[PDB]
This record gives sequence, structure tokens and C-alpha cells, in this order.
Amino acid sequence: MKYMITSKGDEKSDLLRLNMIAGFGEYDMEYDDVEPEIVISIGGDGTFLSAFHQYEERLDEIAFIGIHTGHLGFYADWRPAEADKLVKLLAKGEYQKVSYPLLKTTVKYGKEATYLALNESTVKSSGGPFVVDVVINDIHFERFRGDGLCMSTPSGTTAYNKSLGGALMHPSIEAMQLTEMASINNRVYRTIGSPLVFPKHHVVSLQPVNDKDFQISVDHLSILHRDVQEIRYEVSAKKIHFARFRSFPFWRRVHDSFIED
Amino acid sequence: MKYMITSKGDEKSDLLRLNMIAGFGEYDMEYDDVEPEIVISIGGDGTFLSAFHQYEERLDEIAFIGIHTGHLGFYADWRPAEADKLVKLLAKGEYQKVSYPLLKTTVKYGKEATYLALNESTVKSSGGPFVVDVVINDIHFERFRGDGLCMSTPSGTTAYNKSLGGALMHPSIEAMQLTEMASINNRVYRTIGSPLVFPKHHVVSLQPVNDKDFQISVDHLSILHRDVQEIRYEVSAKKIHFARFRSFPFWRRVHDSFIED
Amino acid sequence: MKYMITSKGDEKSDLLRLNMIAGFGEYDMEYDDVEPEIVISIGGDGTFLSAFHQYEERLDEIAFIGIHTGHLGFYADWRPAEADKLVKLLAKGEYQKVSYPLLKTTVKYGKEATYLALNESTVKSSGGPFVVDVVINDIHFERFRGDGLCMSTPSGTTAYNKSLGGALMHPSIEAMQLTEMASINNRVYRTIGSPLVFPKHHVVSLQPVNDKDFQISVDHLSILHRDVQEIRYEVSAKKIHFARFRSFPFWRRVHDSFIED
Amino acid sequence: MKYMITSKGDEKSDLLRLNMIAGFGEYDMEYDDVEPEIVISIGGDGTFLSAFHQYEERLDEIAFIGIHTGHLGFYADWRPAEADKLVKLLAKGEYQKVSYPLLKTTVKYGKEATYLALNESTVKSSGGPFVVDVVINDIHFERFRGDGLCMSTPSGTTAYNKSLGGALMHPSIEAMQLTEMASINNRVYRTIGSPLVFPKHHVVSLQPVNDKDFQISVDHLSILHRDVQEIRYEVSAKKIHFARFRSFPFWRRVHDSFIED
Ligand SMILES: NCCS(=O)(=O)NC[C@H]1O[C@@H](n2c(C#CCOC[C@H]3O[C@@H](n4cnc5c(N)ncnc54)[C@H](O)[C@@H]3O)nc3c(N)ncnc32)[C@H](O)[C@@H]1O
Ligand SMILES: NCCS(=O)(=O)NC[C@H]1O[C@@H](n2c(C#CCOC[C@H]3O[C@@H](n4cnc5c(N)ncnc54)[C@H](O)[C@@H]3O)nc3c(N)ncnc32)[C@H](O)[C@@H]1O
Ligand SMILES: NCCS(=O)(=O)NC[C@H]1O[C@@H](n2c(C#CCOC[C@H]3O[C@@H](n4cnc5c(N)ncnc54)[C@H](O)[C@@H]3O)nc3c(N)ncnc32)[C@H](O)[C@@H]1O
Ligand SMILES: NCCS(=O)(=O)NC[C@H]1O[C@@H](n2c(C#CCOC[C@H]3O[C@@H](n4cnc5c(N)ncnc54)[C@H](O)[C@@H]3O)nc3c(N)ncnc32)[C@H](O)[C@@H]1O
Repeated sequence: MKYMITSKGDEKSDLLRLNMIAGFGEYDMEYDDVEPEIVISIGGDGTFLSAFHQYEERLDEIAFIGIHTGHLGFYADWRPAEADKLVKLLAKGEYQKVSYPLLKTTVKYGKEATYLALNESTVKSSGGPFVVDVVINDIHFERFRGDGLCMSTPSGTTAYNKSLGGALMHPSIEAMQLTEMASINNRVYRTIGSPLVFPKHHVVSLQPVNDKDFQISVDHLSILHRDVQEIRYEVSAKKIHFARFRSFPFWRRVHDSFIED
Repeated sequence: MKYMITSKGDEKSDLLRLNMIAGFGEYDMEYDDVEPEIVISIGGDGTFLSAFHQYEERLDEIAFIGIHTGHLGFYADWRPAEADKLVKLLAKGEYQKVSYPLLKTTVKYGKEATYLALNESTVKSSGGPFVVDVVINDIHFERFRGDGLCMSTPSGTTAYNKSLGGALMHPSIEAMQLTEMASINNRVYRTIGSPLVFPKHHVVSLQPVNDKDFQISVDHLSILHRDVQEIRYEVSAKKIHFARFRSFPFWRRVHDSFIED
Repeated sequence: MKYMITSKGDEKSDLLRLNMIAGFGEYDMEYDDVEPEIVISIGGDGTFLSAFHQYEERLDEIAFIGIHTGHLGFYADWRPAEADKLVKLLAKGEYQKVSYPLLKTTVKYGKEATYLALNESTVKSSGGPFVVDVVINDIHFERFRGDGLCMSTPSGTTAYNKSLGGALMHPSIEAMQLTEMASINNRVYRTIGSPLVFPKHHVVSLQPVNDKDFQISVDHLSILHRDVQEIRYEVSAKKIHFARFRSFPFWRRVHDSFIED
Repeated sequence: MKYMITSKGDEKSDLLRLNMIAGFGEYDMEYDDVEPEIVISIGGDGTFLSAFHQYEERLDEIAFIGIHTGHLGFYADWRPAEADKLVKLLAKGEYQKVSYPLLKTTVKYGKEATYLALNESTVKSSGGPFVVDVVINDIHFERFRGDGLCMSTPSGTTAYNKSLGGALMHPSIEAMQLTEMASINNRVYRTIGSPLVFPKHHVVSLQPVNDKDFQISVDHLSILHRDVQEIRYEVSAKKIHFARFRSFPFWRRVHDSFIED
């Protein structure tokens, strides 16, 4: 069907893309980067994250595939030498799709702006002190003082979340996970410390105490927001879909990336 | 209906129990500690854990309630001054039940023994070095060397799991969480470090490498097991049921126990 | 002798300052904010840090005293109600001095700039990815990828260092302590993880890998540095001196600020 | 002079020992395992720790050397292929000695018993709950509830201490470091959390609250102590001496064992 291919842009990835397009030319496959049904990302996890954000308005009619030309690749779990086999299997269809949960971030002012994250959304101050009230389903939970906060999807838990001490969650769990960045805890200031895991339909609201300017990141797109009244997190209703051609379990992916390969 | 009441055994809890039995005597309520449908625990979380294990063969036909006579009480979320109101509301019924997930531990030898946990199951060595192979759904994930491992239920995540760096999970999530106790990590020895969160139907198997004697705890019942071939963890099919008379959200309970009250 | 008094600037601190100046007027004491031998700080630890940086060129001929008008005060360990007693005892002299170690930061370009820290010096990137080579006494120790690094004095270990997982060190130990901010650790990227404690005369050098713009903080004075070739840390030869009138041990200060008071 | 050689006891180490004894036979060197001046350990760090405890009454007249026949070896920093060169250089003398600090543990009852540690001393309960009052220089600092406590020497900081979150300290610093094992922290129970670093002459006393039976380990020699009134820690006046023939800096040793080699 309709497909497109993004590339990290180095020689290796560009030529792989050109060879895959040539192999696709031998089947009933049309290159269309406006309304593809298949998005192939060639590069690393950064390249894959860009492909997701490029098509985040047609997530429900798209299956993603990642090919890793360098190292790691939690999302890009295909090797370049298997590109010919991928073309052939993907051309013949008959593949199953798997779906990972997404995170919805809403930023209110004094209008509304919403974002979708595949890894995480983080909040930090505008250079001054970061102080926010953390409100869980309209219940004031804690006043956070520190460097910032990170809300991760399940597939994002192996990324920034992991570096902050968070737990690794299997992506079949529809949840989001909040981790602290360097909170103050003395006799006067008090946070929970532990990462927090939230189910679907729970809403986590960050509300400013004094300064209302914040740096908000969504999958490493980092934007300064001014005059912020509230930042709201919830598990999205939308999901990302992966074309899956082989069994490559999440815990094996974890083993391969952090333990050994 | 049929009910019973356990007590921590100090003067305060015993007299509260005797006064509640007297108040129940004024309704169609029968004291039966063989087949109760309502189990009231008067004491702390330890007392409540004992009540759960006392009736763990009739979990599906029992609703539990906890009254805290001292401090904390994550499970015992009723104050003693509200005992009269509890009797009256519980006598009139018309209460909703809420269900928390449980953890199943299977210990194999060279027969099989199974246990149910409301907080967690932990494994440590018999005094020597603890070394186990961690196998996730029949896939070898890591060789663990250290003091031990802890597998927590969701409601258990605020207990031992929390002290080990684990995340706090809302009990509506059907999952179990594995945390490490003091693992060795150098050039030769390698674990994941992070807590791991597993969905229903995932099986985590611990398999001995050399020594096969282990200390296995289930909710602080600690038993030396000899000639162990495998320890298997999975989210149980059984659930604990709480009689709920008021809204007391999990995250408020967390706030009250760790942040302030 | 010569003395001056800084104030946090709120009503409480200003009037305390004016009353102490009036009490000093009754002794052989001269208000001199150019070459004081005694510097009194009235406010919190921020106020005290400003007093230290205001006089950091005459550290060897100055004894500092802090009065805390609000909460905490690890450096400002005097209560406002004891201001009259402080004036009297300080006017009569006969006090012992205690000295805490300091941290020297050198920033090289492509000239040299040096700074003194009482709490810590931290390094972060200019908004992009932070990557530095960590070189210990001219030996390449690790390539750090993450949010940043923090080098703390001993008295600074209860501040930012503590929030980053660092150890609390008694200030009689002449040392500096390096902590990581959220480092990446996978199969490709590798840091030590643990805080590192360095003796006098050890030199820790941070050397850029790609980007050479960094945000460098010295006691929460945060300055963007461009064209950086090296950041060097070592225990300073200079020391801060406190006028001490009573026994208030460091570990009691720690107990009072973090455990209870 | 007088020397002896301990072996891990496998074929590799025994034959290396026999070949080194043969090479020593060609110089003015006498095998004496009663009053050696040189103790060579052939094996791993466990073997080296046994050699230290075997001669801990003559520490001041002995220089230790370790040869690692397997992996790691923080104390045994010689490779087997350099055994001939070691014999020759050690026979000709003209080597410098380096000294590492030691930890003194005193256990009081209701008599006194003292121990020396090269890595650490740890305390755990006798199977029940571990509760101790932590007293620093006769000042009550905290009541600890949890799995146990670990007091490390500087060279011990890369061992158990590291797995507990402690900082790595250069062995030229005369200090000991206290780390917690899984402490409870809620509204009722409160510890400092952070590792604590103590200078020479500071005394840390553990005092029982209820149960007075404890498992006390000194360099992995673990002994059940009954009727304990106090456990006292201080930096020892004694030191271990290493024969050093080459420059092998501590931070390079750390790099080689944890980062890469
Ligand atoms: N490009 C500059 C940010 S880089 O320098 O930290 N590199 C990112 C590294 O991660 C890997 N990665 C990614 C990715 C990616 C693209 O970057 C943006 C992402 O970078 C993360 N990030 C930011 N600051 C971090 C930090 N201090 N520590 C750890 N990660 C950090 C954050 O998640 C963000 O979305 N998603 C996952 C995943 N799902 N599972 C496991 N690993 C993952 C990626 O393969 C690379 O190794
Ligand atoms: N009795 C001797 C073990 S006591 O000394 O550590 N006390 C237990 C403490 O905890 C609280 N608690 C419990 C409970 C209980 C009954 O103990 C058995 C349980 O004690 C836990 N435990 C063992 N070693 C621990 C340690 N080092 N740190 C922390 N907890 C530890 C473990 O979970 C076990 O099931 N379940 C939860 C819960 N669901 N949420 C939040 N808090 C909870 C309880 O209120 C008390 O404060
Ligand atoms: N003003 C905005 C930064 S504030 O919002 O984090 N507040 C600082 C807090 O700390 C206390 N404090 C200070 C102080 C001070 C003045 O700030 C500048 C300092 O703020 C520290 N800081 C920055 N980001 C932090 C973070 N995420 N977590 C913890 N501390 C952080 C950093 O050390 C810097 O020098 N020195 C020490 C000390 N010696 N012992 C124990 N406590 C200390 C101070 O009493 C206050 O409670
Ligand atoms: N034999 C059973 C205990 S073994 O299974 O944990 N193995 C010990 C491991 O360590 C290394 N090691 C040693 C050593 C040794 C001999 O064991 C006794 C020591 O084992 C330590 N130990 C106990 N439980 C631990 C745990 N959970 N995590 C980490 N270490 C633990 C404890 O320090 C004790 O003295 N001193 C240091 C050092 N100075 N620098 C760096 N590494 C060091 C050694 O090379 C080996 O890799």
C-alpha cells in the first residue's frame, strides 16, 4: 500500500532508504509521504521519534517500523542486513500490529495546547527555582521543589525515566509514570521521592506556586511556555501501532539494550 | 450476616472488639469465625495481614475492613472513634466492594508449594551468597548476585518495595513489581538495576545457580526452603475484597501516610 | 573591631540589623562594610552565601556569623532572640574560629577564570546534549552523558549534593564530592553512577567532546560560558572562617535540619 | 626477607605459588608463615581479605601484595604473567609502601570484643525486626528501622558500600562511611537516607531498642552476637601496608573494575 521512509540523513541510512524504495518498486507499493499507511524509520530512536511526530495526526491509520543503522534502537528493532526480507514480508502483508500507550499533555494559559508523547513529557523552570503543586484527580498531593518532573509512557520508561530511578514497565500496561528530578527534602520541604505509576483516566495536574514560566519538553522537543496556569497529564486515548513480523519480546529488547547482546 | 473480628491483642484493640461485638448484637449479625462474610481487623497493618492469611481460602466470599488503633494503617483505614458508625453502616449493608490484585508464588523442589501475598514475596540466601538466574516468560533475562529480590503487589508497593527504590503503583493496575536488594555491578557482574513492572500472565522464574537453599518470605512469614529448583511469580487470579463505605482514594492514603496528615 | 551586617531585606531582618547596630554602638565596635573583620548575615542560607561572595577576597581576615530569621539555616545557626547575647559575646571577643574547606573552579577558554564555592559548582549544557570527558589527575576516567555534574564542598554536601544521592561529609574532611545528574547507562553509554569523593590536590577536569557551551553555576550564581576548553576542580587552599561562641556540632545541625528539631 | 604466600587453592593459584617459592629460593629470601614481613596473596579479593585477617596482629611489620588469578581484584592488582618480575623486584627491595585506613568495631555485652575491617562491618537483626538508635559522639542522631547498616573503610567503598548507594572515597582520606540497608521512611519512621562520612576520632555507636541479638559481619565473617549493649565504630589507629612496585592509581583501579579494561 502507501508507504514512506524517513532517514537519519547520513550516507548509510540514505542508501538503505534508496535501496528499499527500489525493492518496493517491484510490488504493488506506492511511495506517499502525505497519507502513508506504513512509515519506515531508518536511523536511531531519535529518527523514529521524529517519524512519530511527523505523522501524529494519522496515528490510527499507520503502522510504524524502525531499522537501526547504528546502536541501541528500542523502537528501531530491525537490522540493516534484513532490509530485503522486510521489503518482501511487508509487501506481502499478513502481519500483526501491536499497540503501545501514549501520554497526553495539556498546557493551559490565561487558551489550551495539547501534545502527544511516545517517550515522556518533562517540566523544568525558566532558570529560576522550580516549585509546583502536584494535584492528582483534583486532590492536592504534594508541593514539589527541585529541578523538575518527568512523566513517561510505558515504552518511555527505558529512556529518561530510567535515568531518574523510575521502574521499567511492560508496554501492555496502560499507565504513565512520574519521576522526580533532584527534589529538596528537609524539615521544611517534603516530596514522596518514589516514582508514581498512574492508570488510565487518572489526571495529574501541575499548578504553579510563584513563577509561571516553564520549559516543557515532549520527546526532546523543548519549548518555553509563559503564563502557564496548569499542566495536565493523562494516558492518551490514542495509541501508536507497530507492524510486527517476528517475535521480539519487550523484555528481550530490554535485555539486549542494557544487559548484553 | 456472618462476621468475625481479629484484634492486635492489646487492651485498646480488645475492648474495641468487645464493644463492636456488643453493637452488632443489636442487628441481624452472627459472630462466626469459621465462615464469616465480613472480617474486621483491629490493630495495624500487621494485624490486617494476619487476618488476610487466616482466611485466604475464602477470599472470594469475604469483604475485609481495617480499623487502625495506632499509627499508619494503609489497609486499616478506619479510626476507632468511628466504630459505632461502622457497625451501623455495615449492619445495614448497601456498601460497595473494591478489589486489589494479589501475587502468586510457586516454589518447586525435587513437589510444588504455592502462596498468596498481599504485600510481597522476597527471596534471600541461606546465609551464603545469593545467586539466581532471572527468567521472564522462559527467556533468560539476567543473573542476579546480591542480597535478594522482592516481588510486590500494587498495594504492597508502599511497603518493602518502597524502601528498595520501587515505584508506587495504583492498585487498580493488575501487575507485580520486582526490586533488587543490593546487587553487585562491576565489569564481571551485571543486573538491570531498575525495578521491573510485569502485567498479568507474565511469569518470572528464579532458578538457582549453585546453592539451592533460600529464605522465602510471604508477607513477613519467612520460611527456609531447601532443595529449591525454581521460584515462580505471577499475578494471582484471586483478589482481596474490601468493604468500602466512604471515598478514601489510594493517592490520598499515600499522601496521608508519607507526606502529612 | 570592624564589622558589618547584611540583611535578607525583609522587615524582620532589617529591624534586627538596626537593633544589633545599636547594641554594637555601646562597645568599641566600628561599622565598616569595606574592611570588616566580622561579617554578620541576617536571613537564610541564601543571604549567608551572598555575604561569603561579597567578601571572598578577604576570607582570611574575616569571621562569619549567621542568624536565621526563618527556617533551616545550615550556615546561619543563630536564632533572632539571641541577638543581644551575640552582640555582647562578640563585643568581648574571646571566641574560637572554625574553618570549612572551599572548592576552586577554573574555567579555561581559547584565558582563565577562577571561582570559589562554599556549597558547590555545577555544570550543565547550553540546552543541547551534555557530553564531557571526566579526567582525574590527567587520567581519563569516564565519558559522561546526562544532565550535568555537581562538585560539592563538605559543608555543601547537605545541599544540592544531597538531592543527587551524594554522601554527607563532616566539614573537617578536606575533600570535594562529585555527583551525577541523570546519566545515561545502556550497552553503549557507561558512567560510574556512584558519587566520588576526592582529597586535597586531586584535580578533576571536565573536557568537552562536541558542544563547548555550558551553564556553570557557583553557589547558585549561574553563568553561560562559551568556547570552554576545560573545567578544573580542586579543593581550594582558601578556607572560610566562622566565629563560634557555643558548641553546635555538625551532626546535630544535620539532625536538626533533616530528622527533627 | 621473611615472606609467605597464600593461595585460593585451585590448580592455577597453587602452581603459581609453587613457582614463586622456587624463584624466591634463588635469593636471600626465607619462607616463614609465622613472622613474614611480606605476605603475597594469590587468588581474588576474598583470598586477599583472608590473608589480611590471618596476619592482623602484625599489620605494622608486614607489606601485602595481591596477584589476581581470575577477575576483578581491587586489592590483588598484579597479573600472573608478571610473577617472575614480582619475585625479582621484591627480592631486590627498594620498594615504597602505601597505607590504607582500617575500621575498628567494638561490641559490648553484659565484656568487650574488638575487630578490624579492611572492607566493612555490617549489622543486621537475628531474623526479627532491626531497630537501633544511632549515636554520633554521644549525640542521639536517629532511630534506624530497616534491614541493617554498613560501615565501610575507604578501600571498602567500592564493595558492599557501593551496592548500597554509598560514595567512592579515595583511600588517602582517613574516614569511614555509613550506609543504610532498606530503611522505612513514613510519617512515623524517619532516617537521614544519605550515606554519612565520618573523620578520624568520631565515634558512631549503635544501641539496641528492643531485641538485643544481631548478626555482625566483619569482611564477610558473619557472627551472631547475643546480649549486645552497644556496637561502636571508629577509624582504627592501625593501617594496612601494601608493597608498591609500580604506579597504579586508585581511580584507574576504579576505572578498570567498573568502567572498562
Ligand atoms: N538525543 C539527545 C538525548 S540523549 O543524548 O539522551 N540520547 C538518547 C538516548 O536514549 C535512547 N533512547 C531513546 C531516544 C531518543 C532520542 O533522544 C531524545 C530522548 O532522550 C532522552 N533523554 C534526555 N535526557 C536524558 C538523560 N539525562 N538520560 C537518559 N535519557 C535522556 C529522553 O527520553 C528523550 O525522549 N528512546 C529510548 C527508549 N524509549 N528506551 C530506551 N532508550 C531510548 C537513544 O537510543 C539514545 O541512546
Ligand atoms: N512487622 C515487622 C516489619 S516492619 O518493622 O518493617 N514494619 C512494617 C511497617 O510497614 C507498614 N506497612 C505494612 C506492614 C506490615 C507488617 O509487617 C510486615 C511487612 O513489613 C514490610 N517490611 C519488611 N522489611 C521492611 C523494610 N526494610 N522496609 C520497609 N518495609 C519493610 C514488608 O512489606 C512486610 O510485608 N504494609 C504496608 C503497605 N502495604 N503500605 C505501607 N505501609 C505498610 C506498617 O504499618 C509498618 O509501618
Ligand atoms: N534559592 C534557590 C535554590 S533552592 O530553592 O533549592 N533553595 C535552597 C535550599 O537549600 C538550603 N541550603 C542552602 C542554600 C541556599 C541558597 O540557594 C542556592 C543553593 O540551592 C541549592 N540547590 C539548587 N538546586 C537544588 C536542588 N534541586 N535540590 C537541593 N538543593 C538545591 C544549591 O546547593 C545552591 O547552592 N545551603 C545549604 C547547605 N549547605 N546545607 C543544607 N541546606 C542548605 C536552603 O536553606 C534552602 O532550603
Ligand atoms: N564472597 C561472597 C561475597 S560476593 O559474592 O559479594 N563477592 C564479592 C565481590 O566483591 C569484590 N570485592 C571485594 C571482595 C570480597 C570478598 O567477599 C566478601 C565481601 O563481599 C562484599 N559484599 C557482600 N555482599 C555484597 C553485596 N550485596 N554487594 C556487593 N558486595 C557485597 C562485602 O564487601 C564483603 O567484604 N572487595 C572489594 C573492594 N574493596 N572493592 C571492590 N570490589 C571488591 C570481589 O572481587 C567480588 O567481585
